[PDB]
Amino acid sequence: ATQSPGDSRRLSIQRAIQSLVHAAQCRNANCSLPSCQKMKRVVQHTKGCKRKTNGGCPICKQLIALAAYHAKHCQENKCPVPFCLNIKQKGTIEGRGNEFLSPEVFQHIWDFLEQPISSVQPID
Ligand SMILES: [Zn+2]
Ligand SMILES: [Zn+2]
Ligand SMILES: [Zn+2]
Repeated sequence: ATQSPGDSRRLSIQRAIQSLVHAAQCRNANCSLPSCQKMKRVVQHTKGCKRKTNGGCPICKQLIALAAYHAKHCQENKCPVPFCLNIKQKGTIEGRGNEFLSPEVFQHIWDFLEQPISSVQPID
């Protein structure tokens, strides 16, 4: 067509989700992963994101895309991702939430996770 659907986006997204999902459910002494320990820092961002009540930070605003992308395939009793857990309890539209897209900035979050040299200074 003029534009193709986001099917291959899965190969790009699932790579970022392997770390996110695992780190969300990483609450155990037996849990020992490399990417996990790094991901924990990103989890602290939403943990203290008071800005959500004012709008939301770039990380938070961006992560929602992935929460919903995982929710179509994560439909369980106690979903690992804390954001998708809310999607399940609100799965009443099954359209608006699911249908989400973000620009190349989506990749920038995973870059600073390892190289904190930007402070994601929000702008207009
Ligand atoms: Zn872990
Ligand atoms: Zn935030
Ligand atoms: Zn889930």
